[PDB]
Amino acid sequence: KETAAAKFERQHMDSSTSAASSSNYCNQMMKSRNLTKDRCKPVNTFVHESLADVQAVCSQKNVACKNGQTNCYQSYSTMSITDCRETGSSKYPNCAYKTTQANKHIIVACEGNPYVPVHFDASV
Ligand SMILES: Nc1ccn([C@@H]2O[C@H](COP(=O)(O)O)[C@@H](O)[C@H]2O)c(=O)n1
Repeated sequence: KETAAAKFERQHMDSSTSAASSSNYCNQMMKSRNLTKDRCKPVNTFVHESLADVQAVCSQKNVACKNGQTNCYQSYSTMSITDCRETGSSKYPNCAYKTTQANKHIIVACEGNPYVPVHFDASV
């Protein structure tokens, strides 16, 4: 299919832009990264930092994942992120999302060799 590291990049990386501008950013990106394909994914975060800066988080602050696993890492500083949340009215296949741009720390789960991000856990 897609490796776990490639799937994480397709779903969460957006380094071409420094930040979301229109309230339309999430509807466009969720569609173009195929996250509304079989359903509307309810929550998805896009990170506007270089891939290298996000991968560096795997060697930063070790914290437990929401699942109780302990291979989660929190970035020491904040990063530009865009939170995409499905609206209460949205209905597959007419998926609608609310866009929220912010600067927060991210929490990612890392794995393999090289040890890289394979899952976006939360933003704080
Ligand atoms: N702040 C958040 C919370 C979850 N997510 C996405 O939602 C998926 C499922 O969320 P859970 O962490 O709730 O399992 C995550 O794998 C991640 O792709 C996200 O992108 N941003």
